[PDB]
Amino acid sequence: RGSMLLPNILLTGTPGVGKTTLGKELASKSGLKYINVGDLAREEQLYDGYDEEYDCPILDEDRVVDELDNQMREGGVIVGYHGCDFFPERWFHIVFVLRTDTNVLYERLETRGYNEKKLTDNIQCEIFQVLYEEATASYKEEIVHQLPSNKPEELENNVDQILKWIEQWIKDHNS
Ligand SMILES: Nc1ncnc2c1ncn2[C@@H]1O[C@H](COP(=O)(O)OP(=O)(O)O)[C@@H](O)[C@H]1O
Repeated sequence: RGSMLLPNILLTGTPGVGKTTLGKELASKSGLKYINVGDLAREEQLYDGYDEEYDCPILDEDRVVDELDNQMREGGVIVGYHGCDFFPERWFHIVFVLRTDTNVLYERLETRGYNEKKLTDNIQCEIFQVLYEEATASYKEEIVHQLPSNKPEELENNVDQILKWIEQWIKDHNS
């Protein structure tokens, strides 16, 4: 019922940690909408510049924000991306940074067929905790949380914890 106020959630962390697997499952089991920012920019061609080095077009951050702004004002969206400093702070009610042990994350990305230089850049992003610090610099510390994401059983505990959070938030914000 388009009579209920619904929350917005950010899922962030290094490529490989489990963001899209977790977001699709939360969407199926809550009725909220999951948007993968990478897939959105491909579908709507939201790019400015090309990367010869990595062989890929470069994300246009301001056109991403314009494209999503009205949907975000209406509520009930889960957003997934490997960055977060350029999103409006007002968009999110809670932020989760997914974390994966370096040994486990290395094997996930190798099987996806990343080359040597791509492997190294992402493994260093995780061991230096880059996305965790970006989140704490951009949102209030009490709404930012780290989630372990190394095995099926952790995926299952994350789904259960976030589904319960969503049910309690809806009760508190529809008196
Ligand atoms: N908790 C988990 N346990 C084991 N494998 C996982 C877990 N979460 C995700 N994966 C797997 O890791 C790989 C990358 O997950 P994905 O959703 O594509 O990462 P991201 O969206 O952050 O780049 C996929 O093969 C997926 O099945």
